[PDB]
Amino acid sequence: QQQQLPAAMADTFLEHLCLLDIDSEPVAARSTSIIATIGPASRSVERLKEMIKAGMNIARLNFSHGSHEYHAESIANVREAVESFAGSPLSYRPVAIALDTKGPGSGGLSEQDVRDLRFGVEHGVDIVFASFVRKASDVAAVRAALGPEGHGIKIISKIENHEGVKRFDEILEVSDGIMVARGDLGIEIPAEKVFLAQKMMIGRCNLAGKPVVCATQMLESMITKPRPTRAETSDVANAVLDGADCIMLSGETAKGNFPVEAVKMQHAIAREAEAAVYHRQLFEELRRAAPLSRDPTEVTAIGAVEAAFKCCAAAIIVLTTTGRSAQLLSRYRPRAAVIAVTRSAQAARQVHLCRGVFPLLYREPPEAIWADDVDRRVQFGIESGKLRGFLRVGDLVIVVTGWRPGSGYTNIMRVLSIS
Amino acid sequence: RADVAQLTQELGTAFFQQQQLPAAMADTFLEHLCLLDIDSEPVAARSTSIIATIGPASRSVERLKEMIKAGMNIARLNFSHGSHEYHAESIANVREAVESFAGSPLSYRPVAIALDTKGPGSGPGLSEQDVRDLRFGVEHGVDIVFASFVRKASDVAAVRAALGPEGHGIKIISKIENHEGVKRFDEILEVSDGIMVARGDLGIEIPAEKVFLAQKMMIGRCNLAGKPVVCATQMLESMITKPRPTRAETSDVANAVLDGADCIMLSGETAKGNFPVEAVKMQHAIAREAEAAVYHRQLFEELRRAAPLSRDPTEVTAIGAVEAAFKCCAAAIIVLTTTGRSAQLLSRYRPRAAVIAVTRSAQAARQVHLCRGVFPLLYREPPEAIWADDVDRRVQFGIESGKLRGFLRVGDLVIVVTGWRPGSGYTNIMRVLSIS
Amino acid sequence: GTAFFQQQQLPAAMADTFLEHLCLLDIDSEPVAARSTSIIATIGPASRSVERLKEMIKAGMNIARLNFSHGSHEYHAESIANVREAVESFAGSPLSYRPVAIALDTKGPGSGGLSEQDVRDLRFGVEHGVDIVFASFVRKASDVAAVRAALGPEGHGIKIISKIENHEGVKRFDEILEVSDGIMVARGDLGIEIPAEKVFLAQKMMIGRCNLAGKPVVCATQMLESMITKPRPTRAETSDVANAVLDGADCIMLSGETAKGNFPVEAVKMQHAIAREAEAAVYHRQLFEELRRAAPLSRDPTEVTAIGAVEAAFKCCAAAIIVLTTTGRSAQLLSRYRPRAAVIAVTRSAQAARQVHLCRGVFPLLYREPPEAIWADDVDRRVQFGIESGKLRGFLRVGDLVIVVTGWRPGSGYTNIMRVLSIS
Amino acid sequence: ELGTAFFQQQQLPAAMADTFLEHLCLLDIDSEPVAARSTSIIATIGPASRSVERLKEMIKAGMNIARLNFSHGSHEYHAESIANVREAVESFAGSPLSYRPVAIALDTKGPPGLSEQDVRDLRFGVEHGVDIVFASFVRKASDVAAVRAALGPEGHGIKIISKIENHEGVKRFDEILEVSDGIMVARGDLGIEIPAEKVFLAQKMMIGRCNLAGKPVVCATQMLESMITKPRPTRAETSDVANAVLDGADCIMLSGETAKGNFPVEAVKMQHAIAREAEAAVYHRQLFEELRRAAPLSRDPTEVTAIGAVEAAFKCCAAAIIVLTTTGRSAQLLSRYRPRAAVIAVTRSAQAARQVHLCRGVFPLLYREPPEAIWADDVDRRVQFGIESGKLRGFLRVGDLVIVVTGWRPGSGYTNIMRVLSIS
Ligand SMILES: Nc1c(O)c(S(=O)(=O)O)cc2c1C(=O)c1ccccc1C2=O
Ligand SMILES: O=P(O)(O)OC[C@H]1O[C@](O)(COP(=O)(O)O)[C@@H](O)[C@@H]1O
Ligand SMILES: O=P(O)(O)OC[C@H]1O[C@](O)(COP(=O)(O)O)[C@@H](O)[C@@H]1O
Ligand SMILES: O=P(O)(O)OC[C@H]1O[C@](O)(COP(=O)(O)O)[C@@H](O)[C@@H]1O
Ligand SMILES: O=P(O)(O)OC[C@H]1O[C@](O)(COP(=O)(O)O)[C@@H](O)[C@@H]1O
Ligand SMILES: O=C([O-])C(=O)[O-]
Ligand SMILES: O=C([O-])C(=O)[O-]
Ligand SMILES: O=C([O-])C(=O)[O-]
Ligand SMILES: O=C([O-])C(=O)[O-]
Ligand SMILES: [K+]
Ligand SMILES: [K+]
Ligand SMILES: [K+]
Ligand SMILES: [K+]
Ligand SMILES: [Mg+2]
Ligand SMILES: [Mg+2]
Ligand SMILES: [Mg+2]
Ligand SMILES: [Mg+2]
Repeated sequence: QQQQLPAAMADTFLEHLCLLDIDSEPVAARSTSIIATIGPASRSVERLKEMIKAGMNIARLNFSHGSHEYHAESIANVREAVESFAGSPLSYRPVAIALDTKGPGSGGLSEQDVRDLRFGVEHGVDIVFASFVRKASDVAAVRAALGPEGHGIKIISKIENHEGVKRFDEILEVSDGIMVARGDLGIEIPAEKVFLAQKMMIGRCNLAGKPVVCATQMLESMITKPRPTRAETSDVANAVLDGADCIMLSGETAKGNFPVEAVKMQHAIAREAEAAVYHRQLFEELRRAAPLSRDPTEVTAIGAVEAAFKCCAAAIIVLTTTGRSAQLLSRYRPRAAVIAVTRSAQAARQVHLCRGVFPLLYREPPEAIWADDVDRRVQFGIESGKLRGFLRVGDLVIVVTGWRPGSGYTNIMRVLSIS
Repeated sequence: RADVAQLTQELGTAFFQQQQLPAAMADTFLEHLCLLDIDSEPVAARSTSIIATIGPASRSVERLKEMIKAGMNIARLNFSHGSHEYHAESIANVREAVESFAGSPLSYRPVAIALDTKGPGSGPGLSEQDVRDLRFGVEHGVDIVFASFVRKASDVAAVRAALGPEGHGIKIISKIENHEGVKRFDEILEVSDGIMVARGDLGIEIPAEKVFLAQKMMIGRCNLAGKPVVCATQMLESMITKPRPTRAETSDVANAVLDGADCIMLSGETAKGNFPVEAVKMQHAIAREAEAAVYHRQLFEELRRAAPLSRDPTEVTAIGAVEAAFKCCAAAIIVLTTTGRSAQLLSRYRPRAAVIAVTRSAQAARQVHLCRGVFPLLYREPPEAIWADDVDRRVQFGIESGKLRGFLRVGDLVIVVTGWRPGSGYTNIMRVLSIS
Repeated sequence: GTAFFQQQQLPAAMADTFLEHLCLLDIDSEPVAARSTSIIATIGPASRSVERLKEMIKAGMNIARLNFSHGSHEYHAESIANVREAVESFAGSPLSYRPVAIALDTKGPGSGGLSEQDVRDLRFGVEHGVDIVFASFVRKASDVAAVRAALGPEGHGIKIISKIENHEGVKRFDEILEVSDGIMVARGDLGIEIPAEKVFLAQKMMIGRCNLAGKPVVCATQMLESMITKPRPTRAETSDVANAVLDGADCIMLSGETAKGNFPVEAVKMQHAIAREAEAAVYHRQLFEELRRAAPLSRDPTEVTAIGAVEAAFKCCAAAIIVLTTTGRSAQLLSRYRPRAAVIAVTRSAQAARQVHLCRGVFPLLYREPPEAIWADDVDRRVQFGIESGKLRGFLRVGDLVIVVTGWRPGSGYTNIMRVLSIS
Repeated sequence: ELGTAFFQQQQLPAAMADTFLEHLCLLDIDSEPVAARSTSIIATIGPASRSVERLKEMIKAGMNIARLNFSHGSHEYHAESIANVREAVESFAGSPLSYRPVAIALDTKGPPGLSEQDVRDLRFGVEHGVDIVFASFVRKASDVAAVRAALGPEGHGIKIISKIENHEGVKRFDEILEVSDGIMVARGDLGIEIPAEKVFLAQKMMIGRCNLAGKPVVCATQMLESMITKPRPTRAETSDVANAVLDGADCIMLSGETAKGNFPVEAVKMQHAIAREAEAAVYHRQLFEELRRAAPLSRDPTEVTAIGAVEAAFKCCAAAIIVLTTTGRSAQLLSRYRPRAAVIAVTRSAQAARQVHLCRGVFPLLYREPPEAIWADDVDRRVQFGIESGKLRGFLRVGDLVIVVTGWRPGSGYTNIMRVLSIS
C-alpha cells in the first residue's frame, strides 16, 4: 500500500524503519510549510508565481540586506503574484509575509530593528523572525516595538547562540514559535553540537504545541547546482522527521541560480518524509505528554484527532477565527489534513506556521441564520477539498465547530460522510 | 507531573488523591499496583451491574425495595426451580417495587428482568421445557434470557427461534458451562448478545483449577468484542449462612471486576440465603473499590490498539468522546439512545466518566444495565414540535438529573453524544459542555 | 517442536498486549514447569502425625508454620520433631530429598510493642533452630528491630517476615519492608481492622512493592476455607489462589485447612494444582520488562550477574538456572526477576535450603558431600548434582540449555559468573 | 558512588527518559561526551591522503578503515597506497597507547554480472591481503556469489560488503543481505538511479534491516562534500553525519573529502567529533528493548551470552565489555545489541582486529604474547591485557566494573561465559 502504510502499522520503531518502501508513493498533501527568502533572484512577479506553484507558503524578507524601499517592492510583487490566482480557489493559496530582523549586533533591541519592525506593521506583515533572541525580555521589546497596531503579528524567536539555547524555556513561553537559526548557532556553539540543539528545540516546541522552523544551509549547494547533495536531501527529510513545522530556504532562493528548483526539492522531500513519520508512536507520545485540560477547544481537538485516526479520515475541517482551533489540532500531528476555513486573511496566512494546516480563505456571502452560515463554511471546506484532491465521495471527515459565534468557543466534533 | 500540574492546581490535590488517581497516573502496571491506596476513597457511581437471583428469600415487595436500594440492577429468575405461576408472582413483585420509585428521575431506577433457562439436560439441543419457559418469558415481557449450557452457535439460533417474532428485542446471554462451550466460544459469542461465565457447572465439567483461565479468557474476548460478560456463581457463597464473606470471596468479586466483567451475579446468596440484602450491599461496596483500581491507562491503550479501524460513525464518535472525557476528567458522557447501542459503544472503551444514557425506550433502559458504566434515564415527555429542541430537552434532562443526583457539579465538563437525524443508527456528534 | 510452543500458555506468553494475552489463555494448554509458588501449611492436630506429614510433603508442602497463638512450647517442640522426622525419612535419596522450612508465627502484642510471651517464644525458636519468624501485628520499623533483638546473636540467620494486619502496618509499609526480610499479607486480621472490601487493594499494593524490592511476600488466610470441612473448594477460593499467584505472591498459605480441617493433604494438592496453572498464565513479557525498568542500577556483582543470567535464560528458553549459594542470596536475586526457568539452588547449608522456599521459583537442593580439595572440582561436582537432581525430578532433559551461576572464590557474596551449558 | 557529575555527562538525563519525545527534550549541548567514538570512519585514500606523513595524521584524527577506489588509479598506484597505510600504521607499534589497527578495503569499479576488471582487482586484493571488499552495484544474491567465488582459494576470510546503488538492489535487499557480510548505502549512484528525495527512505530501511540482522552497515557519499574545498562543513552536512549514526550506521565514510580534497585530515576530525556527540544521543532504552524483542530466540551460546553480557553492562554502567575473539564473531554479537559500554576485543588475529572496525563500538586489541601451556592462564593473561590497555587508554580505572566474555574451551565458536569483574 501507498503513503508508507505498511511501515505505519509496525509494532516497533525498528520494524517501522525496516518496512519503509521507496515504491510506496506519497498520497497526502505536503504538510510542512516552505519558507522562501525573497531577494534579487526571486523578486519578479513572474518568478514569484512559479515559486507559489512550486510550493512556497511563507515569503521571508531579510532586513540584514536591502532597504525599506527594496523590501516594500518585494512585498508588493509577492502580493501581486498571490492575487493573480484569486480568480479560482483551486489556484488560490494564501502566502504569509515574514520580516526577519537584522538583530542586536554589539548589543537589546537595536534602533534599526525598531524602524524595521515599524515598517513591518505599516506594510501589514504577518510574522516577525526576531534575530538573536537570548532572553524573554528580548521578545517583550520586539512586541513593544510592534505597538498596538501589530498585536496580531506572530513573533518567531530565532535561537542563534548559547544563551538562547540555555534560556530556551523562558523564550518559548513568551514567543509564538521558534526558529532554529543554524547559521549563527553553528558559529556560536561547536558545529558538531547544532543537531542536539535542533532536535531538543523541535521536541520542546512539539510538546508545547508551538511552531518550530528549521533553517539555514538545508539545500546550500543548490545556490550554484541544479541538484542538491545526498547530505542536503537527508537534512531536509530529517528536519521533517524531527518534527519541524516549517523548513526554510535562504541563499537558495534569495540569490541562487535555482530558486524555483530549490522550492520544488523541499516540497518533494517533505512529502516523502511526512509519509515516513511513525504516527503510532508519535501520537501516543504526544497524547501522553500533553497535559489534562478543561479548555473545550483542547478537549475537542484531541477527540477529533483520535476520531480521525479511527476511521482513516481524509481530513479534519475546522472553522477558526484566529487559527487557534487549527493549531490545537496540528499539535497532535494527525495524518488527516487539517482544512482550516477562516474569514480572516491574516489568520489564513499565519496558519502556514502549523504543520498540516491547509488554510481556506472564505469569501462567500453570509447566511442570515448562524447555523446555516456554519454549514455553508463546512460545505465550502468539502468542495475545496474535493477540487484540490484532499477528498473524494465516500470519504469520512471530522468537522470541528463551536456552539456560538466568536473565537474561543470550539466544542463540537462531527463525523461526516462525503457526498 | 507536568501532564497533570495545571489540572491539579485547578481541581486540587484532594481530587487527585481519591478514586485511585495516583495509581491511575502510573507509567507501568507494577507501579500502578504499588500506588493502590486503601485511604483513596471511591467517588464515582458503581458501574458494574449486580444481578440478584429472586427466590424464596428475596420475593416480597418490601424485601425487593431494599434490594433495589442496596444496588440490584437485574433480577434473575431461575427456571430450574419454581413454576410459571411462582415466577410470574416474583416478576409482579419486582415491577411493583420498581414502580414505587417512579415519581421523579432522581428516585427512579429501572431493573431488568432476566430468565435463566433450566437447560438441555441429557439432550443435544433445546428442551421442550425450555421452549415453554422461553414462551412464558416473551408473554411476561422479560428483557434478557440467560441460556443454560450453550455449546455451539445452533443452540443460540434455537433459543432465538423459540422466542418468536414478538421476542426479537430480548437479549440472549449465552451461559458457557462446559468444555465444548469454551472450545466453540468464538462462534457462540458471534451470534450471542453476551456471555455468562457459569462457574458452577464449568467447575464440574472442567478441572476446578482451570476455571480462572476460562473466566479470564472469556472476559477478555467479550471486552475485545464490545459485548457484555457476566461473572457468576459462588462469588459470596458463605453469605448464604454468614453475615460477612470470606477473604477469598471479596477477592473473587474484586478480581471479576478487574478482569473486565460488565456484571457480577448472586445466586443462592439472594435466592435462598439468610442475608440477600447484605450480599447485594457487599457486591456494591467491592465493585466500587475495584472499578477505581482498574489501570485505565493500559486498558484504554490496549482497547484502541486491538479495536479495528471503523467507518461506522457511532463507533468513531464513541472513541472520540471517550478520549475527550479522559482529557478533561469529565464527570459524565451523556448519550441519547433508542436501542442502547450508542451507550454500548461508549462502554466498550471503559471510560472512567459515567455514561448517562437518555432513552424513551423502557426496555432499552432496563437492558443497558448489561453494559458496564451505563446509567439509564427513562425520558417520558412527549416529543417537541422541532426535533432539535426535543434533542436539547433530553440533553438538559440528563444534565439536571446528573446535578441533582450528584454525578455532576457546577464547573464540571461533560461530553454529550447525539446524532444529526432521528431514529437509531445515526449517532455522529460529540460536544464538550461546561456545567453552569 | 510445535507441541512445545502449545503447552504452558506459550501462545498467550507471545502476545503483544495484556488483553491479547488474556484472550489467548487456553484450558487445554497443560502446565509443564515445576510449581514455583511455595505452599506454607499450618501444623495442628489434623497434620501432626509423621505419616500424614510425609503425605503433605509429597503433595507439595514447602514450609510448616507453627502458630504460637495456640499450644505450649512442649506441643510446638513435638510438632518440630515430627516435621523433621517426616522430612528426614526421604534423606536416603539425596537427588529427590525435599527440604521443608519451619516457621514460627508469633502470638503478637495484643493490647500492648514486643510482648513478654513473644520474647520467650522467640528464644524457644532460636533454641529449636526455626528458619523463619512470621511476626504478628508489625506496625512500625521498631517492632522488627525488637523481634531481631529478641532472637539474639544466635538467631542472626533467622528470616523475619513481617505480618501486616492493621491500618498502621499498611500506612507504615515502606519503613517495615525496608527492615524486614519479607512480608505476609495477614488477611484475617486485616479484613477486621480495615473494611473487608479494601483488603484486595492492600494485598495487591504490598505484593507489588515486595516484587519491586525483591523481597518475599506471602498471601495468607481463608484461601481455601471451605476445604476445612468440604473435599472441594468454592469457585471464589480457586479464583483467590490463582489471583494471589498472578498478583506476584512468592508464597501462598493454608491455616485451618491444614491445622484442623478434614482435608489437609487435599488442600495442599489443590493449592499445588492451581498455582501451576496460574504460573503458566503469568504475562512474563510485561512482567520482566517492568521489573527490569524499575530495578535500579547496581554495582553489586551478584545483582549484575543475576539480571544477565535471567536475560540469557529467556533468550534460549533455558529449562533451569543452576545457582550455587551459601546463604540463598544469589538465588533470591535471580528470583526477583521472575524467570520462567526454574532456579535450582545447590547449597550445603541446610538452613539456606529451607529458607529459599520463601522465594518464588527457587528449588533447593541440599548437597551433603564433603568438599573436594580442589575448589574448582567441588564447584563442578555441585553443578553436576544440580543437573542429575534436575533430570531425576523432570526439570531437565538431554539437549536442554541451562544457565549456571557461580562465583570466583569460596564463601558467600562472590557470585559473578554466568555460563550457558548444554545438558548431556 | 559515581556522583551527580557522572550522570550529567554523555546525555545520561536524556538516556533515562521514559519516551522518545522526552529523550529529545532532554538533549543538552553542555552534556559532554565521555565514551570513546564507536562508529568507525572509512577514509578513501587517494592523491590528497597517500603520503606516509599524511596517513599518520589521518590515523591520529580517527581513520579506522582505508578505502581504495578501484574506479581510479592502477594496481601499482593502489599497492603503493596500501604499503604507505601499513607503514603509517606500524610507525605507532612502539606505543600501546597510540597503536591502532587499520583495515584495508577494496572498492570495486563495478559491472550483466561480474566484470573482467573486477575479477582482476579482486585477485589483486587477495594477493595484497585486503580485509574487506566493497562490491559495487550489487543487484541480486548471485552477484555476491560471483564476488565470493572470485575471492579464490586464499580470500574466503575477506568480508564482502554489498553496495546497494540502484532500484534492483533495494528491491532484492533481503536476498542480498542474507548472503553478504554487510551493506553499504552507496548514496551517490542510488541518488541518480532512484529519485533523490527517496534516498533517505532506502538509507533508513537498509540500516534498520542490517541492525535487525546483526550485520554491519556503512553510510556513504557526500556526508561532508563541501569540505573538499572548504575548511568547515555546512549545517546540512553535520546534520547528515549525526543522523546516519542516530539511524544505526556501524560506519560512516569519506570519499572525495579525503581522496582528492584540500582538507582530508579535517574531514576525518569532523566525522570523529560529530559521531561522538551523536552516539551519546542514542536512545538506548528503546533501542535495546526493540533489538531484544525483534531478535528471535536462540540456542547458540555465543548469542545467548552476548545478550546477557549487554544486559549486565547496562545494569552497572560498565566501563567496558572485554571479549576474547579469534574471528571477531563474539564481538560482533555483542555489538548487535548496541551496548553503551565499549566492546574491547582481544584477539591474536591481525585480520580479525582490522575487520572488527566494521562493527559499531568494537575496539580491537591485537595480542601477540606466546601462548601459555595452561589454557586458563592464557585466558586470564588476555583478560588482564584488555584491562591494562583499557586503563592506559582511559576506558578504565580501579574500582570500575567490567563485563568479561569468554568460552569454556579454546577455539572459535564456544563463547558461553559472562563474568562481572571489579577493576583492581
Ligand atoms: N576523482 C577521485 C574520486 O572522486 C574518488 S572518490 O569518489 O572519492 O572515491 C577517489 C579517487 C579519485 C581520483 O581521481 C584518483 C586518482 C588516482 C588514484 C586514486 C584516485 C581516487 O581514489
Ligand atoms: O479557532 P478560534 O479562533 O477559536 O475560532 C473558532 C470559532 O469559530 C466558530 O466555529 C464560528 O465562529 P464565527 O461564526 O464567528 O466565524 C466558533 O463557533 C468558534 O469559537
Ligand atoms: O443508540 P441508537 O439506538 O443508535 O440511537 C441513537 C439515536 O438517537 C438520536 O440521538 C436521537 O434519536 P431520536 O430523536 O429518534 O430519539 C439519533 O440522532 C441517533 O441516531
Ligand atoms: O549466594 P551467596 O550466599 O552469596 O553464595 C554464593 C557463593 O557460592 C559460591 O558459588 C561457592 O562457594 P562455596 O564453595 O564456599 O560453597 C561462591 O563462589 C559464591 O560467592
Ligand atoms: O569470537 P570467536 O571467534 O568465536 O572466538 C571466541 C573464542 O575465544 C575464546 O574465548 C578463547 O579461545 P582461544 O584460547 O582459542 O583464543 C574461546 O573460549 C571462544 O570460543
Ligand atoms: O539568521 C539565520 O537565519 C541563521 O543564522 O541561520
Ligand atoms: O448455571 C449456572 O448459573 C452455573 O453453573 O453456575
Ligand atoms: O495472623 C494471620 O495469619 C491473619 O490474621 O490472617
Ligand atoms: O559507489 C559509491 O560509493 C556511491 O555511488 O555512492
Ligand atoms: K536577518
Ligand atoms: K438454570
Ligand atoms: K499467630
Ligand atoms: K568504486
Ligand atoms: Mg543569523
Ligand atoms: Mg449451570
Ligand atoms: Mg492475625
Ligand atoms: Mg557508486
